[PDB]
Formats: sequence, C-alpha cells, structure tokens
Amino acid sequence: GSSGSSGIPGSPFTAKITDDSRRCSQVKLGSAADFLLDISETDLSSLTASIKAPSGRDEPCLLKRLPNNHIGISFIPREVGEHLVSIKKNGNHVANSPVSIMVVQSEIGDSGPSSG
Repeated sequence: GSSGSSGIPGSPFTAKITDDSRRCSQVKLGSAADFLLDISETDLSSLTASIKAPSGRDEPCLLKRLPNNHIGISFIPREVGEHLVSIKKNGNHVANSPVSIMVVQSEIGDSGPSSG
C-alpha cells in the first residue's frame, strides 16, 4: 500500500488482489510475522523457540504471549516453503512440535522496488 502522513493503507474500488484463497497459509517474507497455533502449553519461557528454513537457513524466532488466552511465535522468514519450528521444554520436545508452517511470498519483489 501507500503510506505517508500517518495514513493507514486501504484499497481502491476495483479488485487487484495478488493472492488466491488457496488451501495454504500466507506470510510476509522478510518481516516478523506472528503465528497462531493451538498448543496445550502456557509457560512461554519454559518452552524453546527455534526455526530452520527448508534450505537450512536459520531464522530469528521469538515466542510471545498473545491475547484472548492465546500464544504464538514470531520470526522473520527469509525463504518460502515448508518451515519446521523446533518447540521443546527445557530440552524436551513438546506436543505438536516441531511446528510446521507454510511460508509464501506476498508480492514479487527482491527487497522492494530496486534494480538487480
């Protein structure tokens, strides 16, 4: 979208969406995105946060406490595909771990509008 004088990005009249409602999740590559997962584990610190792209590229992940009695992880995915999140407790893998997440490029562009 277009931002400037403290103005939130909206949308024009005609539909120009660039992402189908496929049976997959969509995330913003190169930007810390939160993930809502149903886990029977409250303790945050007691848990561990680790991620490794499909190409073997480590990514900065950070676990935080979400509102409405929810909890999710927040990391900056660099590669798109099937990411595996290693979630354990004091060195003991937890349920639903490693957590699988699907990463896809929102818009076709290498770090925004910039020459090659």
